[PDB]
Amino acid sequence: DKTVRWCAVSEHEATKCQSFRDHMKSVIPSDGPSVACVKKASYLDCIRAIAANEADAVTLDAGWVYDAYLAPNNLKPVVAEFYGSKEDPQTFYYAVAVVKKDSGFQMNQLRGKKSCHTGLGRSAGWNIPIGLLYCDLPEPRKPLEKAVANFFSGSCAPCADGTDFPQLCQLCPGCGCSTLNQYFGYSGAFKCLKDGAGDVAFVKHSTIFENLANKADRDQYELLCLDNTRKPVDEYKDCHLAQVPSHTVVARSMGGKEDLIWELLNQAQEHFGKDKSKEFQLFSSPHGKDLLFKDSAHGFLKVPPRMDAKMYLGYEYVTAIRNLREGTC
Ligand SMILES: [Fe+3]
Repeated sequence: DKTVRWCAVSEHEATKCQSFRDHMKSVIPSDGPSVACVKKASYLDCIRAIAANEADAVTLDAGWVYDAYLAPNNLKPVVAEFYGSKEDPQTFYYAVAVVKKDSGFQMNQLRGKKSCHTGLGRSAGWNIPIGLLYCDLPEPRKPLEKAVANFFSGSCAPCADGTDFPQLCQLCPGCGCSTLNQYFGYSGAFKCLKDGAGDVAFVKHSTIFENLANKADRDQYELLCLDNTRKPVDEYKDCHLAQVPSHTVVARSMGGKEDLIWELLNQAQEHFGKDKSKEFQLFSSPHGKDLLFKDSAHGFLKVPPRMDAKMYLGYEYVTAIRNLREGTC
C-alpha cells in the first residue's frame, strides 16, 4: 500500500497512465497500491527522474535497461514482461529485419538502402542489427552514428542527435524520441517501411502481425535471413537476427519501492491483463501501441532478488553492446 509514480513518455502514454490510475482506483481498495503519473519527453528523462527521486518506475527495452544501469543513475530491473502465453511464458523475443517482397536485396546488400529503427540503442531496432553490420561499416567506425550515417543513404533513428548526424533523421526529421514521432518504436519503424520512406525495418517478430491483420497484406513482405535469403514473415523462427531479453521495469537501488511496484503490477495484470476486462486493458490502448508496456506482452514476472542489469541481460548480450560501443574487426 502506497503510491507508485509511473513515468510516462509524452502525451499518449500520459493518457494511458491517467486511465490506468483511475481504473486501478475502482478495483483496488483504499489500502492497495495506487498510481500517480509523471510525464517526461523521453525515456532518458524518465531515468534521470527516477534516479533523482522524481519518479519511481518505467518500462524499458533491454538495450535501454543497460543505459539505465550506467552511472550515475544505477537503476535496477525489478519486473520483466513475458510474451507468448501464460501457459508457456517467454522472457525473450526475436529481432527480425522486415522488407517488402521483391525489393531485390539481401542482408549483404544493405549498403545504400534506407533504414527504419525503433530507436537508438534499442535491442531489435539498433543493437542487434548494427551489431551484425559493424565491420561492414566504412571506417572510421567512430563515432558509431557517423559510420551508420554513411552506410545507409538515410534512415530514421529515433533519439539520435539530428544535429550531429542529419542522415539519421532523414526519414523522420528531428528524430523524435517518443510516440509524437510517428515512426518511433516497433509499430513506428514498421510504418516507416509501409509508407515507402525506408527499405528495411528492424523490429520484432510480432510487429507485422500487430499491424497487418490480413494474410493478403502480410504476404507482400519478407524477412531477411542471415544466410542472404528471404523468408515469409511467419517463418521468423528460422529467419531472425537474434533472440533478446524481454522489456523490463527499472527502479532505484536505494528506496526504490520495488515491493510496491510488484504488488501493483501483479494486481494490475490480474484485473486488467489479456482479455480480463472490458473497461481497460493494460496491454492495449486506443491511444497508441506499446504505451507503458508492450502490447505483445501477456503478463509480468518478478526479477530475482537484487539482480543487477548485467546479470539480468546476460554475458553475451551485454558484450555485444560493449563491442558495439568500441569493438574491433
Ligand atoms: Fe525491444
